[PDB]
Amino acid sequence: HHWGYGKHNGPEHWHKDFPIAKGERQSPVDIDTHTAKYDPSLKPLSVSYDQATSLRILNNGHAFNVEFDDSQDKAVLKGGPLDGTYRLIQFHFHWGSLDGQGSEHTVDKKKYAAELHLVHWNTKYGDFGKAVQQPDGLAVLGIFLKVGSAKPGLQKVVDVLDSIKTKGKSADFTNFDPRGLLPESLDYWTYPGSLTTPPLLECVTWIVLKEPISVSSEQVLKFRKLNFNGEGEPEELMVDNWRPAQPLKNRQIKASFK
Ligand SMILES: NS(=O)(=O)c1ccc(NC(=S)Nc2ccc(F)cc2)cc1
Ligand SMILES: [Zn+2]
Repeated sequence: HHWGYGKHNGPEHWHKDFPIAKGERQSPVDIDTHTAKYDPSLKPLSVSYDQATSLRILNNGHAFNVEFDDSQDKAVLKGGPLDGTYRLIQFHFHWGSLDGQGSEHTVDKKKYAAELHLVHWNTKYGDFGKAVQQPDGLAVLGIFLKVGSAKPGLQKVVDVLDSIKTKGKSADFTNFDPRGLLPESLDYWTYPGSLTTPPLLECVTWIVLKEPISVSSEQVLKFRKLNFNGEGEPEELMVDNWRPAQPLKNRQIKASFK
């Protein structure tokens, strides 16, 4: 697999190796805020990150992932649309070459500068690899980023990026608290979807927060200094690593709020 985000290997090409790219529950999607309906059946959302144990940060050639110890129930997501318990495994971002693009989900066609994805797997399936084969295997918490004031809780991530510039580089990243990446409100939209990168598996319950977080121009500029390429290869800046909105088809987006 040589997929990426370029003209020659980007989202318009993915279907050839991954035919589910044209499936019935692909992500991301545009969230039409007028058509999303308030759902009183949604239980309260519970984000329990007090015991989260970060381990490492990795440039995987597509984004960077902050990885967690998921060998026990240390950082979990429950409630909302979810049945049972979902364990945090990693977070990553998608972002643009400029501040007017970068998010995967859109809100009434508005694109944000970036989007954070906190990835969790359903513990009833035992491991991540088994969970991704199930329709209710993952829950991804999506948070929009807009450019304005700096996000203090992001700065530790920004400051380590110089050490993982190129594909395959990693750095120890212990003691990072993901609580510092959340907005105040947990109001959200939810719908059934997919991974937004190959293999595009239709295993995700998406939970997209309504309230963006603010980050500074300086913070996002540092994301844009990363490289898709490996060390000693021609430089290709890691920007515009987002998939565009996909057809909603036979899905409804539910709102947790009135
Ligand atoms: N952008 S996203 O939808 O949140 C997203 C979240 C997670 C992943 N894949 C990961 S962590 N590894 C993986 C490896 C082998 C598989 F067969 C399936 C997934 C991709 C996209
Ligand atoms: Zn993602």
